[PDB]
Parts: sequence; structure tokens; C-alpha cells
Amino acid sequence: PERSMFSEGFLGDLHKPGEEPQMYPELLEEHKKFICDKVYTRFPPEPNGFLHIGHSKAIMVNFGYAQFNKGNCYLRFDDTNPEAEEEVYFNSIKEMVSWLGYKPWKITYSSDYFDELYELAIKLIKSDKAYICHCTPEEVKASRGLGERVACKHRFQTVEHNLREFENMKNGKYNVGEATLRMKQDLNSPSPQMWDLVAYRVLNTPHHRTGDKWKIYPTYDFTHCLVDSFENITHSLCTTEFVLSRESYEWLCDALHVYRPAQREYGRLNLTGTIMSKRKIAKLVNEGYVRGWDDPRLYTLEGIKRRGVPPGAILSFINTLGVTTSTTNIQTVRFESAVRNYLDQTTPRLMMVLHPIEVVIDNLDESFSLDVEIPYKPGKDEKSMGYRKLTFSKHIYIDENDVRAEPADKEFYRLAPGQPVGLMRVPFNISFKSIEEKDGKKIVHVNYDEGVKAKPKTYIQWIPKDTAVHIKEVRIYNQLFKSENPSAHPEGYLKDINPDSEEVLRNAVVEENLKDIVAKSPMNIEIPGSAFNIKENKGNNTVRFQALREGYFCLDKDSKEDGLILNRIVSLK
Ligand SMILES: O=C(/C=C/c1cccs1)Nc1ncccn1
Ligand SMILES: [Zn+2]
Repeated sequence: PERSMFSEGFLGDLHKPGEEPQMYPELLEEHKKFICDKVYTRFPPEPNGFLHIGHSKAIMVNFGYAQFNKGNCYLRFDDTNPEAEEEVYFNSIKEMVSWLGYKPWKITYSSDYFDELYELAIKLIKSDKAYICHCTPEEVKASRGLGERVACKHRFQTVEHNLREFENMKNGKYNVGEATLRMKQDLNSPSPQMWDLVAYRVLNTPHHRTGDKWKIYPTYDFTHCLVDSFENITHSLCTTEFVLSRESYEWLCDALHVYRPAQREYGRLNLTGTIMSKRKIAKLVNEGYVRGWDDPRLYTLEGIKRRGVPPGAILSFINTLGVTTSTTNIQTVRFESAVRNYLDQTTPRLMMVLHPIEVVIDNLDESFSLDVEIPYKPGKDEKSMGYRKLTFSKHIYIDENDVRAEPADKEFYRLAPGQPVGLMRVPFNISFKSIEEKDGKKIVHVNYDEGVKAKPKTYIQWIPKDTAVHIKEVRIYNQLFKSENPSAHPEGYLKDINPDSEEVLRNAVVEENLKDIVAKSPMNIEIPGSAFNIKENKGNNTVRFQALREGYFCLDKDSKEDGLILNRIVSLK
């Protein structure tokens, strides 16, 4: 069957809610009375960019564990750092959580706790566990041993001197960088994540949610653990990148006599052949190598969604990988295989011709009409998706590569002189007659070999000409880079772009019944017995189908009724 990842490995061996290891075990009664034996997790994306595919593991681990155990999961924006904070990041994050079929129990912000965090900075100062430093960034490197660690004169300032200076920082007394608030931890400890970390930095800038009220803003080292305690996070799950930071994490809570959440780290998801440098990908969008942050060639969530990948395929893929402390190293070919096997089960089959050539069946009359009924998914579940009718007549389209004017060879099974080809779901074959040159285009004349039972070597797809839908653009996508390590290219990652990563076909046609797939979309066909049957909302990305001999496609963001634009999700293979 399908073994869930939440009952195995890293997630299946986590503690029960309410049994988080505490230095002071009496801080659980106020914690237990809030959780009521429910799991409480968080998702804390920083809203200064788009989510890539790695965040889908962060989303699945945190919302999925909360949902698997009938608990709750916060959607917490980590707007600790005040900047321009463009609203599209906040929306895109919300949409990508909702798109993956997870509903947050409550949407919160890190800025929501600036008041409570300022009170705990005083308590830490009053506890002689912090101090204000006026050191330059070069000075603290020497005090950290850029070597032998030495203390600073500020560390021995009286408690009342720290209180006096911090109230000055609050009221915009000093400039950016000239004054900090460092935790008084331990300099003999070998962990560099404990060499008097900065807890508050003076910024004197407006925050998009709080404005000019705050002139000093805390750091990540101060914010993560304390906001987890405020929201009674039973399991605070993050990537193994911050495993050394768990000492300072647990330190700050034990230094303030607050509930100490359990930070357990999992290995992040690393796809081979992916660059994660936000600046590098920014360079691509600006110079035009891709047509937006949601370009179907990117491994950002918006781009993967626009490529046409169904959300359930992503989750089904992360689940089969599992979650351990070991960081992965998965080839993108295994990701495309998962999406391919998912669409094989959940999409209807349509007839599309990418490089059409007009066919004239000479021996058929103009009034001739043979209705051919075709199921949307031939197989064990035919009657579930329904049937459709195509009218076979004198004028049809087939693919240029399915007809050749010279006799065939051992590798060519399609239309040729002396070698008839079968038309899908059509009783009898068509035989080659001649090729007419007309209006620049080529027109193949055939006979319909009616009444003669002869097995063809293959059956090709075809479109009725009179009711064919003409597609403005079909975009065939491949890997954006030629190699699996673009940053290691001797001439730079820009010199490793795949020029053929996007091919735009201008003359494709598809059968009329695509209009029927749009009307039934969002279709949301389910994989029996699978736990990853996510229902989607309306949108061109949900209009998915398989072109019977070409691959899987969907409607792009830019598609309209009088201007269809298709994306090739993944090859047929
Ligand atoms: O999509 C990204 C990276 C996306 C990011 C979003 C926000 C910060 S990085 N990288 C990629 N690399 C190789 C091939 C395709 N895609
Ligand atoms: Zn100092």
C-alpha cells in the first residue's frame, strides 16, 4: 500500500504534545492547559521572495504533521526584518499553502509580538543576561577569534547601565550599526552560535505593519524561540541548517523562565541541478532569460504550478522520499517521473497535432460523416470520465512526421506509399496517394480503405479540420540548464543556459472537445486509495490532459478563449 511519512522515521518518533523537555517542568501546566493534547506547529517563511520547491517539504512536514494528528498549524509570516515588504510575497505564500490543500489554523505575524518581545528584552537585561555594545563589525571578529575569544568592556556594564542605554536605543538615540544589544551567554563555549549573539539591532526605519513605532528591531536569534513559546509550539520543525542554533534556542528560553519548545531538525530537500541563489535567479528574470518568477522552467512554487504540476504529485513525491535527519540529493528526473506517473492516472486523453498537415481523403464525399465515439480514459475506468464524439470526414489534419512521400524503412510504421496507417478509433486505414503543393503548405491526398480488413502497423491521431481548435502558442519546456551543476560552469551559470529550454510552436491544432475539458475543469480525478487527492480551484493550470502521442499539457496563465496557450507539463516517455 501507501506508507504515510508521518508514522515513520523522523516524524513518527517525535515526542507527544505536552511532553517537551523542560528545564523548569512546572512551565508545562500553563502549556498543557492551552494545547489539550493537540499538536501545534508553525510555518515561518520570510516574506522577501517566492517559495521554491524546498518549501513544499517545509509546508508538508509542518501542516501535515499537525493534520495527521488532528492538531493545528500556524501560518506565521517572519516579518522581523522591516523592508519594502511587497504584498505579493504575502499573497503568494498564502496561495501556495492553500494550493497544497492545507488550511492554517491561524495566520500570524512575527511583528504581532514586538511589544511582548520588548518586555522580555528588559527581563533579560534586568537578569544581567544581556548588554549593549558599541563595537564595529570588525571589532567583534577579533573578540570571536579571527583565535582567542576576549570579552568586551560593555559586557561588564552594570544592569542599570544596560537599562539606561537600551531605553535610549528604543527612542532612536543611536544610528544604524553603532549600538547593539548582545546576549550575555558564554565565551568559553566552543559553539560559535553562543559568542554573545546580537538580540536587538537599531534600524530607525518604518515597518510595514507597525510603522515608526519601533526604532529598534530584534534579530532572528531572539525572535524564533520566543515566538514559538508564545504560540505554544509543541513541535518546532526546521531544517538541519540550524542544528547548532538549538543551543542558543534552548538557552534563551531557559534564561527567561518561559516554556521551552522542542526544536527537532530534519534534512532539507536538495534537487540536483538547481541554483538557489535568489540574486542569481533575480538576474535571470531581469535580463529576460525567463519570463517571470513563475516561469514554468523554474523550481519555484508559482512556476511549478504554472508548469501544470498538480499539487498532489508534489506531496506524493515528498512522502515517498520520507523525512530523516539526512539531507537528500534527488535527481530532477525522479521528480518528473513522479509527476508523469501522477498525470497518467488523473488526466483525460485528447488528440492534438503539433505539426499539422492537411489531409484530403479523395474517395470520400463532402457530405460524408462518420461519428466516432471515443472514451476520455480508455482502460478500467472508461465510463467514469465519459465519452466524446469526433466527426470523421473528407478533411482532417495529421502530423507532418506521420506521413512521408518516400517508401518506409524498418523504423517507420506510419503513413507512406505502399504502407497504410490507421486512424485512432476509425474502422479502416488510409492509404497514400500523392502530395499536393498548395499555398506554401503541403496537402496529402489519401484513400479511405473502406471494407478491407488489414491490420496497420500503428494508429496515429487526427483532428477534424472544420471544427479544429487553432492554438496560438504551445510552449515545449525542458531543463533550464544543460548541466547538473551550472554554477560550476567554467564561464558562469549564464553560459550554461539551455537554448532549447523553451520551444514555441505556432501552428498546432487540437480537437474541438478541449472546450469540454475546460468546462469540466477543475476536474480533480482521484487516485483510488491515495491520501494525496488534492482538490484545486479554477484556473488555466487545472485544464490538464494527455496528448495521445506527444505528452501531457495544460492551459497557461496567458491563455484566453480566442488565444489558447499550452504548456507541455512533462514528456510522454
Ligand atoms: O527555481 C529556482 C530558485 C528559486 C527561488 C525562489 C526564491 C528564492 S530562490 N531555481 C532553479 N534552479 C535551477 C533550475 C530551475 N530552477
Ligand atoms: Zn563591546
